[PDB]
Parts: sequence; C-alpha cells; structure tokens
Amino acid sequence: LLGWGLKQAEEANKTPDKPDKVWRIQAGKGFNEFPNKEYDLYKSLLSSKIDGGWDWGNAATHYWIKGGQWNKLEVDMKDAVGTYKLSGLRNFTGGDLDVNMQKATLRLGQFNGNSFTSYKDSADRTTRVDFNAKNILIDNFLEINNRVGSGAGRKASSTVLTLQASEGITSSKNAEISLYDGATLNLASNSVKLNGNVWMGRLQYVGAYLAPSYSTINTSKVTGEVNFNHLTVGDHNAAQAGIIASNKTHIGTLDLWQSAGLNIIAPPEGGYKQKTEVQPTQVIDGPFAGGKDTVVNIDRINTKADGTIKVGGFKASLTTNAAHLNIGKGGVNLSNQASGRTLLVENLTGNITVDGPLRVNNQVGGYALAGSSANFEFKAGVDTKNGTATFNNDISLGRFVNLKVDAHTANFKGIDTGNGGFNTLDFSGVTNKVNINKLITASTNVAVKNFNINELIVKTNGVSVGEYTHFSEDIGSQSRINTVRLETGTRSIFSGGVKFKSGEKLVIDEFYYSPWNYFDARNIKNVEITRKFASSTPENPWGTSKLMFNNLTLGQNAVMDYSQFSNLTIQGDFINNQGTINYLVRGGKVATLNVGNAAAMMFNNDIDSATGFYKPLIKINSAQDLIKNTEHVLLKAKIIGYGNVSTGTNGISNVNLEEQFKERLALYNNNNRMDTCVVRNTDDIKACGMAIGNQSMVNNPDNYKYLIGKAWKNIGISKTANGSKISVYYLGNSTPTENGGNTTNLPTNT
Repeated sequence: LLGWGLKQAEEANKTPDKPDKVWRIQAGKGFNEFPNKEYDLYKSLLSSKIDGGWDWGNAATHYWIKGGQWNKLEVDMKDAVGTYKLSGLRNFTGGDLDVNMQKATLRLGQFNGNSFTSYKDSADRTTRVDFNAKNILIDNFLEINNRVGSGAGRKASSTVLTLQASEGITSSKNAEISLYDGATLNLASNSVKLNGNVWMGRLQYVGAYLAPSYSTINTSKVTGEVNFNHLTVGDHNAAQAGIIASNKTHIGTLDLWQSAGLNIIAPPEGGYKQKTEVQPTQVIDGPFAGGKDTVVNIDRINTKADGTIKVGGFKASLTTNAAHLNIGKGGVNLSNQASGRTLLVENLTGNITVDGPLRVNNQVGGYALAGSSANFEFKAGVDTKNGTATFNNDISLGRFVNLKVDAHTANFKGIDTGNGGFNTLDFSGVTNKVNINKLITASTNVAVKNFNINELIVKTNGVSVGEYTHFSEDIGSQSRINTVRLETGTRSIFSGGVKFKSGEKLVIDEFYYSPWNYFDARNIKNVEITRKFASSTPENPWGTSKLMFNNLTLGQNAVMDYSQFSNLTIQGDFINNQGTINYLVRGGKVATLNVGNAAAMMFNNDIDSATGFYKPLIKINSAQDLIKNTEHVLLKAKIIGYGNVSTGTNGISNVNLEEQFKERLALYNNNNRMDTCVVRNTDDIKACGMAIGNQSMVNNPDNYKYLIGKAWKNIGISKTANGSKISVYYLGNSTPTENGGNTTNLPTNT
C-alpha cells in the first residue's frame, strides 16, 4: 500500500541486526589442496553449527543457527579450492550467514532446492544471507522468504540474499528463482545470465490475494552483461516488483500479472557514488533520470490475465528510467478477460522503440468484446518531453482495442484499425509531430493536434452506419495529408466516411474520390489541393461522393475530374490558383460546380511549349455528345473576382482581366481543342481538321495561312465571365474562315 519506491528506499539503509553469540568457523587445512574434490557445505562443514528440527505447527523441516534465530555465524575459507554444493537446505530460518569462499566454485543445486526465510519476531529481523564465491551456478530452484510451515505457525518477516561471485552467475533451465513478499537479492558478479524462471512475487500463503508483496533484484554491481531470460511478476495479487539494473538489461519473455507493477531503474549519469535518541539518516530517492547509455532491450512482453471481474481493469505497468526502451521482434501480447485488461508501457525520461506486432489474446488481429476494452498505452519521455515513441513495425488492431501515446514525437509505419472498428486511437499527449505512414480506419476516434499522414486509406464499415473516421480535436496549422484514397463503399448509403470537429488548414497534395463514402471537412478553412484530384475509379465512375466542405483552395497544376458523381459543395471563399480543372459530361450535360459564397481566381503567364498558347485553364473532355444550341452551365458562381499576377500577363499591360479568361479555356474534343484551335505550322493542320471535322485541313495544309504562330476562336461557343456566372453556350461547330475574323495571335513567350 506504501509503494515500492518507499520500501526499497527504507530497506536500503538499515543496521543489520544486534546478534549475540557471533560464531566463527574457519576451514583450515585439507580443503585447500584438492581442486576438483566435489565437497559439500552442509554435511561437511555447516552442520556443525546449524541445527535441524521441527516447528510444532504444520512444518516439514526447520533450520536455525544455534539456540535461536538471533545468532550470527560466519565461514571464512579464503583459500579453499574445489567445487561445492548446498543441496537441500530447506526452510532455513537462521540469520546472518556469510560464507566467504574465495577461489571456490559454488553450486546451490544438487537433487534438491533451497530456501532462505526469516521469522516475524517482535524484533523485526532480517537474514542478510551472503555468499562470496567465484562462480555460483544456482542450477536448481531457490525460494527466498518462503512459507516456512504451512500457513499457520510463525509468520515470515523480510530477508536479504546477496550473491557476490567474481566470475559469473549462470543458471539451469529448471532453476525457478522465486522470491516472495519481502525478499530482495543483490548480484555482484560479471555477466549474470539467469536462464531460468525468475519469479518476483508469489502467494506467500494459500489464499492471501491482497498482500502488497514487494521484491527487488538489485543487480547494481554487475560490471558485465546482465541477461535475464524469463521473468514473472505477480501471482494472483497486486505485487509491485522492481529492478535497479546496471544500464544493460537484455531480457526475454516477460509475464506480468493483471495488477502487477515493475520498475526497471537505470543508474544515474556518473553511476552510483528518559533520553532523546537519534535515528540514522534515511536518505530517500525520487524518480531520477537515467544516464546516456542506458539500454533495456525487453524483447517480449506477455501477460497472464484471468480471475474475477472488477469495476475497472487492473493496469499492469513497467516503468523505465533508461534512455532507451527497445522492444524487439516478440512484440506486445495482452491476455484479456471479460473486463478490460490494460497494460502501461511507461518511460519516464527516455525513449520507446517498439519493433514488434501488438498482439492481444495471442493473435495479431485480436477481437475483443464490448466490456473488454484492451488499452495499449505508451509514455515516451514524460518528465523531459523530448522522448520519441517510434513504432517501426506495422501494428494491427482488432475491435475494442485502444492505442494511446502521450509522447513528444510519435513516429509510425502503419496502423490497421479498419478490420475491427471501435478503436480510440488517441494521441492527446503528443507535443508536435505524428508521422503515420499508413492508416486504415473503420470507426476510429483519432485525436491528433499535429501530424503529416503521407498516405491515408479510409475504408467503410460494411453495411451498418454510425461507424466512421472521426477527428475529435483540433487539427492545427502545420497538419498535412499527402495522399487521401477513399475506397468504394456500400450500396446506396454513405455508411463509412470522414468527419472533423475543428482545425483551420489541412494541406493535402493528392486526393481520390469514392462512391458512397463521404469526405466531410467540417470547420477547416484552408483545405489546399496541390496535385491530381480524381476518383478511385477514374475510368468508369458512378455513385456520389459527399465533399461537404466549408472552404477549399486549389494550387498549381492540380487537375480535377468533376462530374455529376461528386457533389463538391463549398460554403466559403474558394480560391483557384493556376490549376487546370477538367470537366466531363456523362451524357451531354455539363456538370456545373456549385459555389456557395465566392470563387475567386488568379492566374499567371502560363504559356507552354505543348501548345504555344497558355495552359488550357479549364478543359471539357469527352463531350462528343455536347448539346448544341443549349446553355451549358459550366460552374455556378456568386462573386467572380478574377485577376492575374498583374493587370496584364507576360509583364504588364492595360487589358481588362476577364477577356483573356475566355482565351485560356478549352473545349476538348476529337483529341484536340474546339474552344480555340492553336495552330502553329502545317502539321497540326491535320489535328485541327480532325477537331473541326472538315476536309479543308485534311488534304491541303496550305489552304489556310493565317496560322504561322497564331490561333483562331470557333464561333458557336460563348462563355460568360461576369461577376455572377460562368456559362457555356455551345451552339455551333463552325468552319473557320481564313481572313474574315475570329482569329487571334500567340503571345510567343515560351
């Protein structure tokens, strides 16, 4: 209930005990002349001053030192050479072993495990069990602060194991290290590689599911390569483990519990270091900052999760002070019961780099039910706010799973939420940048303040409605989406789609329509389009595409495919820059463009070598069935404020602006232009005669010589450029005269 940061700090600085009867045992001659003799410790040496017994009250074995558990002993070999074993010291109560074994290989496992526990007296004693071997090689299971008898009898107080080898502490596969409610241990060798089931926190008794049950593996002195293999924190209780490592922690499979915590704490920057009565100074530490080269390579996070149902989840958590929290190819698992199991992958003052697939219930998709809201959560650099949470692997979310990241810069590579839906994809803590590479949504609750998703896929929701892409907060000013590609929805109903809630600008480069998926763009006032603005099926469109805007702007060279199949609706000041909007008829009728407030336009001296004239400013392609002698509404307008970069293009002139607007438009038929026909030599005579359908330009190119760097307007096509309408009066495909009129020159400024 106090927390682990108080508990490890208050047992970091204690006086050991007050033991009377300090026994001293020295191994003399005989041990120090056989380097491979394979001795024992208990029967050969330690059973002299360690007595067995029976605890009255549900015991199996019982061991203390001499005449009670309050007597220090020691073993001082310092030259004994060989190899040894403990092999069966179970339910040791004792107190203050310190087996000093220089140049002596140890082995705490042979045919039987071990145990080290204290009793809960009125003196509140520890054990402080030390070893100072050369190698250790645990090689069988070991319990620290275990259950001495069976529930009843005497209770168990705290303890300390300390293993201070000089060459390395390996372990065997069946060596389940399992320290309990009050136990700690320290290691001091180099290159500890525990290949066994490390078990921090266990049920000390049979049914006490509400114990605090702290632990500690403080491998502070390890100068080599710490390498755990298989941890397990918590067992049917709210254990709060902690590890104070030595800035390199490669572990393997991690098996947390539901309500289990973990605190991997990297070292600091320079490394570690009738009368009044005065208690000693209790120096405490808050959550500090790890050093620069602090690496914690947790390469698999599983979770055990079963049991009852509480009103919330349980929120397993690991807290890391390291400047890196790399998570490799194993990825993150999440076992999920009927309620919502949650994990917290938190980093205080570091980074997080996950390169693995986020699973749940041990599959990649991982559907969850309504009450089981599995909640992924990542915190990269909380107390420094410069920490990045880079996910260099394509994640995959099912249904009722919720990613949230509260970092400084959350880079990504791909997000899959369109398969399951109901995914709160929160980003509310992100400072400045979100680099999502690919997004797939069905019913998502995206909340980003600033991003640039360079490619966006918005899928539908099958056939049911109420499920859609939803940006639920302000999108900001530096936001951007380089590619939006909606896919074709369901039949005759806008079931899937996008909607916004706030924002002011969203610089889009490229867009695709889709039938029956709506691109609602609420409240954003500067929706820019930079390049091609077409549909997902540009060859054979159908359906409708609700582009329910409030404002939009189109820049240079952004071609459009505007038809009756896309009701582009504007409620604001549409500004068109040098962009060639193309039209199509789909049955002879020209699809008018419905401007709500204003369609202001402004252009350039956009002359090119493709024509010799300016760019075709508005084209109408595939209008072969264009209805003659009938007003074709080209675009609806309310205020046409037309201009160019100056009064006159190609420098400056005094020409009124609206008349050369009619020059740059195009009516594209027979693979050429019918509005004008820009003819520069004798070769495009043939193409112009293909356009107008006359044999006067087919057989003889010298028939018409008004066109050496010139052009001519076809009469029968009338265009309005006033302040309220842009219309087309297609009434004649007239044969042009040679020297009678309706002819222009070229600007000749390519």
